[PDB]
Amino acid sequence: VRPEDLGTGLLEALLRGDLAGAEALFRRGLRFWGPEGVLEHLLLPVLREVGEAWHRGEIGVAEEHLASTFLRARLQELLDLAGFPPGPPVLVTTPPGERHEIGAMLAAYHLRRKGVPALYLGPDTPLPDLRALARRLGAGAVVLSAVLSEPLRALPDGALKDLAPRVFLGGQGAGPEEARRLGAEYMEDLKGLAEAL
Amino acid sequence: DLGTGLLEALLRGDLAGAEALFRRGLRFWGPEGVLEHLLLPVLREVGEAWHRGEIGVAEEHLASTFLRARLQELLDLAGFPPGPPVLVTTPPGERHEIGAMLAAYHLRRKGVPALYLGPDTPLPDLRALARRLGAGAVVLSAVLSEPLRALPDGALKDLAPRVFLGGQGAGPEEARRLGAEYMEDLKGLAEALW
Amino acid sequence: VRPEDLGTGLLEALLRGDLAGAEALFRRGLRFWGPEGVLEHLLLPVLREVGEAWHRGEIGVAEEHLASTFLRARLQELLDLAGFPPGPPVLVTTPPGERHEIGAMLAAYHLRRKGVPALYLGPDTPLPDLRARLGAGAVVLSAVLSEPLRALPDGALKDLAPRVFLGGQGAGPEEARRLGAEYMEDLKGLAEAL
Amino acid sequence: DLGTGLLEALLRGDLAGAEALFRRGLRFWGPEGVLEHLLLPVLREVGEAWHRGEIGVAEEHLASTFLRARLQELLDLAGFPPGPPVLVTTPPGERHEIGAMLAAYHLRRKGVPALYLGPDTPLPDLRALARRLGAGAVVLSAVLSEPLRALPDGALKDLAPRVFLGGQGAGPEEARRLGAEYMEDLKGLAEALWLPRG
Ligand code: B12
Ligand code: B12
Ligand code: B12
Ligand code: B12
Ligand SMILES: C[C@H]1O[C@@H](n2cnc3c(N)ncnc32)[C@H](O)[C@@H]1O
Ligand SMILES: C[C@H]1O[C@@H](n2cnc3c(N)ncnc32)[C@H](O)[C@@H]1O
Ligand SMILES: C[C@H]1O[C@@H](n2cnc3c(N)ncnc32)[C@H](O)[C@@H]1O
Ligand SMILES: C[C@H]1O[C@@H](n2cnc3c(N)ncnc32)[C@H](O)[C@@H]1O
Ligand SMILES: [Br-]
Ligand SMILES: [Br-]
Ligand SMILES: [Br-]
Repeated sequence: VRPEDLGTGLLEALLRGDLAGAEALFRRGLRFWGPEGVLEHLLLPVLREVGEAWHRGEIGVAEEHLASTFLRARLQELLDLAGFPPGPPVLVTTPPGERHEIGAMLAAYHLRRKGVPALYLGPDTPLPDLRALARRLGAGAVVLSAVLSEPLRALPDGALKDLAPRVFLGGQGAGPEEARRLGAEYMEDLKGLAEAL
Repeated sequence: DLGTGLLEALLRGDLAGAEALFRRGLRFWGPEGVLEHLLLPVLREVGEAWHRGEIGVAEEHLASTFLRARLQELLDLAGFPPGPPVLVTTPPGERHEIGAMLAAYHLRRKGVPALYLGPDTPLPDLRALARRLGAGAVVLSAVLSEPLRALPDGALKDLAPRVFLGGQGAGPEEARRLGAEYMEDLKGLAEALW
Repeated sequence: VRPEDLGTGLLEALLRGDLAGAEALFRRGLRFWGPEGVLEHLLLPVLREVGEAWHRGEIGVAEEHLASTFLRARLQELLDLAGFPPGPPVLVTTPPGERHEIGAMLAAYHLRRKGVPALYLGPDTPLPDLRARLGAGAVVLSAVLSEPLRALPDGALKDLAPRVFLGGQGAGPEEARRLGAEYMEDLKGLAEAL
Repeated sequence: DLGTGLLEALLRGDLAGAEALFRRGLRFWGPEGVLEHLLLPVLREVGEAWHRGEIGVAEEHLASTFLRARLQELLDLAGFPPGPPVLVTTPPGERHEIGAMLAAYHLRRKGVPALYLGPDTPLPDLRALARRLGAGAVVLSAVLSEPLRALPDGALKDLAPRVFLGGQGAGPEEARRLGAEYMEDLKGLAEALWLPRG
């Protein structure tokens, strides 16, 4: 399989329920593109296409679920293989009501690859609870991934302002004006996140 | 006590310590054993501690997310046998997924190709995937009762030739109403296939 | 294959030239023991046994080569998957004359897993040329044989970088003292010491 | 010119930058292309720069170790097919291993189960392993000439049913003396093996 066909190959393996084949195709991508590269060039395009195919009525919700669950497992595997250094953690989650978690996982992964102790909480964390954990662990930052815009629109002005000494917001659902309204620093690029600390 | 030590390591954000304690459990008890003796008691205690106001939601999230990662690793270690799959998920509105993962694990350990979908699958979509994969069975984990109560009579009937329902949120009467076979314990689930 | 049989399984796979089987068994070990664990419980015992079988005349050099080369590849894979943080590097190598490199790779791996920017140079680096300017906060050396250390004059390791660590089967506290390095018994204690 | 950028990143100890430049090369040139356009020219230049005293041994080590790791990844990506293996190594006393790895890589790309042993294998031990595994061939990379000169006439002839020799340290006359089939080009290796000796 040529690299430019890995995405279709992987989606086709998943849609036939061939998890073993899908795992082999993902590892090929990992070896060809490298860790960050396989996420950019294989995991993300496949998930985007799964969303588009669902939207057009070509696949159902259970096919997306199968694929997303598989790809989340592949990223979790990579995350655990990255280093987890000592020192004040960075808490990584999604806003209340945001159930798309893979962006947050990606952010945690990019941070850990640069030696940052990113604690991935899972998605959908109430802000008082997030603030309390950050305070208790002496967390240097909180990072939020917003895939949809609506969970941010549901938050009052300044809702993110005091969660931790630094609060970063990114993802397709976020922009600079909404970050400003909510009292977070907007970050477009996962690359720029490690630098900013 | 490994369970208390694991929860304490998680609550300090000591992922390295937590992973070391989990691996000790795994080496001592083995795969099935670590679930029964460590993973499940910790999750139960996390729930109880949250309910009593002793821990917050972010602490439960960290612990649950960690343990889900460990169980996913055990799912991959059990392997995914060949042949017509058994689809495993949770009812629409059920966001507790670890029960479903557990069921998939126990089935895989008995050589059954349990394909874990993730949680919260609309029934028409689940039916369609079962049909497209020629799935011999569907298995649902219900942790809460409310998602089952929201479903129409007979809604689980014929998702596949065999449809199994278990978890704390399920009981025999609700399974009957919904057209599923009720399974009390994971032990009975593997048997009901083999 | 059960965890207790992974070591003999892996060695058997390697000795029959079954690299695909060997890779699968190594990954099983990785998933069961975790990254540091698979190195301690699978890579190291297999390599020890390879050495013992060679020394007793039971296997030839080509068989050891095959196994060592494979296991070095597996560790390099894990090393590249670990984070490589910014900041002043720690250079990792072996003394002049020391061609056993896997200990050094292990040291670099343990450091990277704790967020230390361990630059693995490969083995067998002339003490002068190791004067790599890059602002290295430390140098770490793995000694497998004792003879390459014995060949060095007193204090030969003293000022390679602000801190100089020495460990491995070929090193002890007295030899580290004579050469002017800090002795480290455990890979675990290496990251802490920084 | 990716080559100069890669070498400069490595000499700064910027592993992340070096890996990013290597991956760009992979995406532009593909697997065989990145070897020809990036890995090989960089190693050659590292050798020349050391020989002239421009870089030290630690710098060469850093670069060689990095590129060996990248090639090992490509070996695994090419896959290891089933069937009688081809053993790939270097002569006794030859510690340069990357040529052997290249040969294994080109064989695997053509579906040949090239089992890379690592470098520096005693001949009787190599012969014994080839015989025990029913290997169809042995392939040797000679970077230096001196390890070949040390060998007696015909030393390579019966290591396996077919024995191939190449690398900068080998030439046709030395291959003839040693009883190996000489190969210049890595691309021609799978072809040569698939056809009879003659
Ligand atoms: C899988 C998935 C789901 C799964 C998620 C499973 C899980 N995570 O456990 C589930 C089933 C939960 C789901 C639910 C729904 N989803 Co959905 N789904 C997706 C899908 C297919 C992939 C999601 C994914 O992981 N993408 C990868 C994402 C993270 O990458 P990315 O967004 O391109 O982000 C890049 C950058 O943003 C950056 N980044 C991300 N986070 C951060 C953070 C920081 C700090 C930084 C610096 C950078 C950064 O990283 C990426 C690298 O380029 C997408 C398709 C898509 N185009 O995204 C939809 C999609 C997001 N979903 C969509 C919809 C409509 C829904 C539902 C409303 C459907 C419904 N009716 O129930 C619900 C909403 C639930 C909720 N409240 O959140 C729409 C949203 C469209 C919109 N915004 O209007 C999409 C786009 C599909 C579509 N084409 O219509 N979904
Ligand atoms: C982790 C967790 C969450 C996480 C789950 C994350 C995830 N991705 O899975 C999140 C944050 C999403 C969550 C959300 C909520 N949850 Co919650 N949470 C839990 C917790 C702590 C663990 C869940 C778990 O994994 N259990 C798996 C194991 C531990 O459950 P078990 O009882 O041992 O299951 C056994 C059997 O049922 C069997 N089994 C399970 N499934 C199946 C299937 C078959 C076929 C068979 C044969 C057997 C079988 O296997 C197990 C061992 O035998 C529990 C505590 C608990 N006691 O379960 C609550 C708990 C289930 N949650 C609870 C509540 C109230 C909530 C929320 C309403 C909170 C809120 N206000 O938002 C929401 C509802 C979300 C939803 N719509 O589903 C309550 C429910 C009480 C009730 N029924 O009224 C609990 C019990 C906590 C408590 N003590 O109060 N939760
Ligand atoms: C593979 C191997 C080789 C390979 C190495 C390939 C490569 N690395 O590129 C090659 C073929 C080159 C080789 C050559 C030789 N080797 Co050799 N070989 C081995 C073997 C089988 C495995 C080595 C290995 O990688 N071990 C795995 C590592 C991870 O284990 P460890 O190194 O015990 O490390 C542990 C600790 O020391 C610690 N650690 C290691 N480094 C550091 C550093 C720090 C800072 C810290 C804190 C901890 C630490 O971490 C590890 C986890 O516990 C061993 C057998 C054995 N018992 O070690 C011999 C062995 C070491 N070799 C041996 C010999 C004799 C030779 C040769 C002399 C043989 C020859 N005549 O050619 C040469 C010498 C070459 C030279 N160095 O000059 C003997 C040495 C006996 C002795 N005590 O004197 C051994 C023990 C075999 C035996 N006889 O049983 N060898
Ligand atoms: C890195 C390196 C080392 C490393 C090896 C690391 C490892 N592999 O584990 C180490 C540190 C061991 C090393 C040490 C030494 N080496 Co050195 N180094 C190199 C270097 C830069 C790369 C070697 C390499 O990877 N070659 C692969 C590629 C780059 O070579 P190539 O010419 O493109 O090869 C092509 C063909 O030959 C073909 N090919 C190769 N094998 C085969 C096999 C078959 C069957 C086929 C068909 C084709 C084929 O494929 C390639 C592309 O087409 C070369 C420089 C060079 N080769 O130009 C030297 C070089 C070979 N080393 C040299 C020297 C001087 C030494 C030392 C003697 C230094 C010393 N005093 O210690 C030692 C000797 C070690 C030994 N006993 O072998 C000199 C050799 C001079 C000479 N006498 O001929 C070189 C040429 C450097 C130089 N320019 O001065 N070296
Ligand atoms: C964005 C993703 O959300 C999933 N999706 C759409 N509707 C639902 C629902 N009711 N329940 C669960 N998941 C849903 C689809 O599979 C889509 O691809
Ligand atoms: C059952 C689990 O649900 C979690 N939980 C309770 N309330 C919420 C909420 N609003 N958002 C997310 N998770 C919540 C708690 O952590 C509890 O432990
Ligand atoms: C410690 C390891 O060194 C290897 N070893 C022993 N003698 C040689 C030699 N002449 N050439 C290469 N490797 C050798 C053996 O395979 C042993 O296992
Ligand atoms: C061919 C390569 O061999 C390396 N080289 C030269 N001398 C030594 C030595 N004493 N020890 C290790 N490597 C050495 C140089 O770095 C050169 O680039
Ligand atoms: Br996961
Ligand atoms: Br390697
Ligand atoms: Br390839």
